[PDB]
Amino acid sequence: GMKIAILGAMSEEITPLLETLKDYTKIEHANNTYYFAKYKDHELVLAYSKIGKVNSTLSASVMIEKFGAQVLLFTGVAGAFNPELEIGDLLYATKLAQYDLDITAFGHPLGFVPGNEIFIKTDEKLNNLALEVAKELNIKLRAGIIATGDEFICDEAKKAKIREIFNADACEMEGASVALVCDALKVPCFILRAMSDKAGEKAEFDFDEFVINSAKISANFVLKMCEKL
Amino acid sequence: MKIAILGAMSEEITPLLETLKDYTKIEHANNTYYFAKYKDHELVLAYSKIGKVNSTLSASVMIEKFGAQVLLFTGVAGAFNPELEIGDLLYATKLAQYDLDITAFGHPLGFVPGNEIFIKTDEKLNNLALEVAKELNIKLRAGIIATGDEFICDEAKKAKIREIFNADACEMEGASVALVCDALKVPCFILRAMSDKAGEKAEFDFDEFVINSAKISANFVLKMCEKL
Ligand SMILES: CSC[C@H]1CN(Cc2c[nH]c3c(N)ncnc23)C[C@@H]1O
Ligand SMILES: CSC[C@H]1CN(Cc2c[nH]c3c(N)ncnc23)C[C@@H]1O
Repeated sequence: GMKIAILGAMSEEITPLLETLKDYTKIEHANNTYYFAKYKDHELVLAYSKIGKVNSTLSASVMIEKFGAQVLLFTGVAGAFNPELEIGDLLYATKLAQYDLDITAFGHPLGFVPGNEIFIKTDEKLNNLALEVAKELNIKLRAGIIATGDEFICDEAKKAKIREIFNADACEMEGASVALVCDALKVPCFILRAMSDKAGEKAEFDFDEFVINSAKISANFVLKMCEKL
Repeated sequence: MKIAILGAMSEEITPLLETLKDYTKIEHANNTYYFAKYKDHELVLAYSKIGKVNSTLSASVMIEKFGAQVLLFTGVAGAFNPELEIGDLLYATKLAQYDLDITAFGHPLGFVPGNEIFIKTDEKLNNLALEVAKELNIKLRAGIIATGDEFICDEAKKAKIREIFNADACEMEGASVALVCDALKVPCFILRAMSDKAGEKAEFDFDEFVINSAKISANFVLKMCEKL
């Protein structure tokens, strides 16, 4: 069977999986811990990267280049931009951009550097698998664009600008970087986020209130996807 | 030992490929990685493409896939310290990500849990650079570099980042590369030659001086390879 990596950013996003698995082997590498487990006869490597683009890029690269993961599922929470999203709602990214990658001084569009794309796509077959799981389990699942950058967004004006430029439905600090790594290394990637907040005024309070539960929702979903891989 | 030499742009690495003359290349991770022998060292070289994610990926690939045991970063930067002139060399003692921001939760700018604000480079490589600078009569300054995913060309932003971090220069790849190297237990050296002063019209100075400043930095890191 295919070797699966499951990646989140924070302990809250991955600990629910570790608790469900119960039995696993911990390996210290890249100033972090990587967890190795067998789930319903699937070989898994799991980790939380620590927050942000650099940490999540490094973890995705380690999971693939060092440990040989063949498919990568990202699980965690996000800030909702689309007004139809509520706290706890699941969104998978069809494509992702880095909103804070800015060499626009040279005439490039926001989010662009030479040699790369503005938007990185996720894997079609994995996205269709997620739609099958959502139907099976009667779980509401939305498709959308995720905007990634190294700021916790809690500002209606910033939210509005990023939504306008990229038609983004949510924001977070790891998806586009993870997707870029997977695309570069020819590994199918799936990015799932459960909303923890609405990325506006007082979003830090909502994040703290809802991160634990929203993280569990996304974590459970990706574990169910593993069963179809 | 196996040595990685990494830049962000073609201009930062092509001067080394011209000097080395003979090299092989492998296509991997949506990039090209170059391989050559130099003074009893296998070198692996690349330009990452611009910014934090691209440079993180290349550093990780060079170490995890191609087995680099030391990494030298070479390229250009925007000067913040008023004593720096275009063309001057600066090596980083430590670096921060000025645009890594979870300050809503009370943390300082540049901090996320599990990491520190500043990431250090390797003391022994830095001391080797001082020896090379002494030997070659090259002026070399030590300082703090602030890294982020924006080209800085605004006097107010320059001043803010300089004040918060006491940064001597800015760029878009150093802190990320240094973090990867530190995490993977690989000694890292970050060298930059100034291409601009990161204020008004910095985009025009950058275009004018990138080629020459890139050559200055490149030459220096190759001289370091002789003493390793
Ligand atoms: C403690 S920093 C937030 C952590 C959880 N992440 C996802 C996220 C939820 N709400 C967000 C928002 N308003 N702005 C940016 N990111 C997010 C990213 C980071 O790992
Ligand atoms: C075409 S984008 C600029 C490329 C060269 N870089 C170093 C650099 C020089 N001057 C800088 C400045 N004012 N602001 C940020 N970065 C730099 C980073 C990027 O690879």
